[PDB]
Amino acid sequence: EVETFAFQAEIAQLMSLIINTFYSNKEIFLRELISNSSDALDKIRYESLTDPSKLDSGKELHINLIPNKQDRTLTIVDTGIGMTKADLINNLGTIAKSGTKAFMEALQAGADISMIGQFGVGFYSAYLVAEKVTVITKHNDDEQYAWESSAGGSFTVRTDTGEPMGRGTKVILHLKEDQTEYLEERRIKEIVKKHSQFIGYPITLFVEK
Ligand SMILES: NC(=O)CCCSc1nc(N)nc(-c2c(Cl)cc3c4c(cccc24)COC3)n1
Repeated sequence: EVETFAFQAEIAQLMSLIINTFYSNKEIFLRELISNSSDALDKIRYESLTDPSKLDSGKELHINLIPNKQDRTLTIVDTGIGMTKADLINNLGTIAKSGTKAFMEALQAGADISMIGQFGVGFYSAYLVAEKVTVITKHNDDEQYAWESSAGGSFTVRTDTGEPMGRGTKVILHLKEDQTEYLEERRIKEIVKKHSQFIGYPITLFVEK
């Protein structure tokens, strides 16, 4: 069963701005997804202090970067808190706690797209480089779910079976044809060193077979 939803109007507008604005400094998408993964790891770390059983789904707190040249995908995986089905729809489909409104106003008043992470919507910078984004997530309180969107104002949610994660979130970027530099080991290393060198969890860059 696949459920299809419309993004809240302002999120669709935000996504269109990211896709259509001429803006060359696209590499910042990676810092933004790593920062979200770091935040999700801080959350599970904190919850586990009072309830150690929340780590029964995995004690390791880390971030993995997985390029795949054959599939033309870059995946950012974390063992963070993850999202229930309700969290997934709310967080990715609506303004929720984000600064979506402030960001679009800021862009009209001198801000630039690299400042997206100051507004709680850094995830959407994935659309600078990806034609489609799939988000696989597993929270201790729910089953595993797959969210997906190629923009256009809609997204889908379905249960995800056959490749269960212990806990966390996997953001799969189906790269645009002209954005394959983000699959190169040297490029990813350069971006991590430039923008994510102080993250408080191990970031492992996988090698291709
Ligand atoms: N940090 C927390 O309090 C837990 C948030 C849920 S777990 C999580 N993990 C990662 N890697 N990413 C997200 C995540 C995604 Cl995928 C996408 C969006 C998010 C937004 C805010 C916070 C987290 C996210 C708003 O913009 C959309 N959420």
